[PDB]
Amino acid sequence: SLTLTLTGTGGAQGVPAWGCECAACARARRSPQYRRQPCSGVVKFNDAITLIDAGLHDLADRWSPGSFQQFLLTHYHMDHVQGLFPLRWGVGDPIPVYGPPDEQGCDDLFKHPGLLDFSHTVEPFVVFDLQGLQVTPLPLNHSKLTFGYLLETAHSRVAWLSDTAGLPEKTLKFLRNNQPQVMVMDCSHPPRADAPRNHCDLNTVLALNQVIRSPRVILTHISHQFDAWLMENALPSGFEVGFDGMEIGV
Amino acid sequence: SLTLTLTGTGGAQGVPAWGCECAACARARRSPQYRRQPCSGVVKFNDAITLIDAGLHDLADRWSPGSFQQFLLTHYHMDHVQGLFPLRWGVGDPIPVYGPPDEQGCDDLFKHPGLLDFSHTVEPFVVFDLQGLQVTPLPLNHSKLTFGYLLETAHSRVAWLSDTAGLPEKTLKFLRNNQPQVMVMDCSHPPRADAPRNHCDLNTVLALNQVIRSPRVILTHISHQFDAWLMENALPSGFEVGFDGMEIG
Ligand SMILES: [Mn+2]
Ligand SMILES: [Mn+2]
Ligand SMILES: [Mn+2]
Ligand SMILES: [Mn+2]
Ligand SMILES: [Zn+2]
Ligand SMILES: [Zn+2]
Repeated sequence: SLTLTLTGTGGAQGVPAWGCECAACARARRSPQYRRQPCSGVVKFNDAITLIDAGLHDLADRWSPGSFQQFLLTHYHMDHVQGLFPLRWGVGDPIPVYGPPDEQGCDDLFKHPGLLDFSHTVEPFVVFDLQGLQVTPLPLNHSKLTFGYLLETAHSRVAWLSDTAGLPEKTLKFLRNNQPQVMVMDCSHPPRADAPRNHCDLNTVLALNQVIRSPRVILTHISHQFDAWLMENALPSGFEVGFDGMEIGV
Repeated sequence: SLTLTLTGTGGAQGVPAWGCECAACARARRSPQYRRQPCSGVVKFNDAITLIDAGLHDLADRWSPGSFQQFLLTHYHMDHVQGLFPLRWGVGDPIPVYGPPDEQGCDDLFKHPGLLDFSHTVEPFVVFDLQGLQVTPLPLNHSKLTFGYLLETAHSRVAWLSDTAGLPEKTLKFLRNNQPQVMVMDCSHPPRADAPRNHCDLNTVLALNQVIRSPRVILTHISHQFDAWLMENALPSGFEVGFDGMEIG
């Protein structure tokens, strides 16, 4: 059993954006299911649990020390690690934190890590094992050193690709050659005439999947402007928008 | 009219500390009214609202843009500013942020401030005015550049002093000479010998008030160990422990 739950599907600004009265933000206030907390996921493989990123601010209420096996981080932007701060001073055994070899980290996490063990840095395209789950780091195109991950068990493959703007060539080629059955993909922006710098727009994602050919692409890291667009425009077949609490099977 | 609310009365670790099952933490799990969120406050002077620090994670739910007048920051440790991150990308007019002239800030706040305006730096012992409220920055003893504040109206004087270990001489003397009727004070630890380095213990706060003689000292920034101690020991007359949500008029 490999499942993935999207615990947050937004960016740093979130939905609702603070004070915004656009159609998407008003909807999320009225109907909480449309709120989007910071982009993050929970992988359950057999008994083992991996927390992909740590942008939620209530992890300490969702989990106890030892109730999950490790963190897997994409990068050290605040919206992906701010949730580690209420955890580090906890009581319990060390908690492994797997992620890119970013030498600075975020604020004083590295200098004062508490129960978090950041020594578990990983390498592009070098597979590691999480309680049987095969994980491959994939370099992404972003303003910080950022890895996405291929997660594989028994030839079932899921790709976690946030945050990124149009994939590096080696990563694109690897994904084409290791076709994911499901790809969770940063698509912050509605379709644009130009590819944005740090996060994909819809047109970029469509272009990428013409090469990768994943049969199920789930868009995440959704901005309020993209939600507004989605309220009036349909996605093409094969693409769906993620939402907080979405459960993904294989 | 002047009201002060202690919206958070804990430190970075909080109460309950994650995974801790000591008497204080277990109590705070059974009864959330004993939880302590990061040290922060709200000052209301007539209609004007100042948010002191921004350690709470849900300011975006408590407030809308324009519903308060400014932030007043003591220092840029993460547990005092982490709540600004969910706000900066909002929709609204610029929000003044008053605070010490820390050149670095925290993470990328200064480079990418969004609606936050960090240009409102303040100076030790130089009074400034917030909608009629007279505010004096007071240097504190802490690992980052940190100011506490005297808040003064025609008849009332309240000091907000966190985070700090002891007080620098000029600040101590200023407080003795401008005796606060209420002093909200960092007291992270139960009575110790000696120090501590970055946050007061109870013996240090007692020593400071031997000089300042404020008639009402409210302890904040309380660690779980100090809470556990308080479950079994009384404080002297004139000292009380803050709680999240406590209102002071
Ligand atoms: Mn990022
Ligand atoms: Mn992001
Ligand atoms: Mn503090
Ligand atoms: Mn501090
Ligand atoms: Zn909006
Ligand atoms: Zn405890």
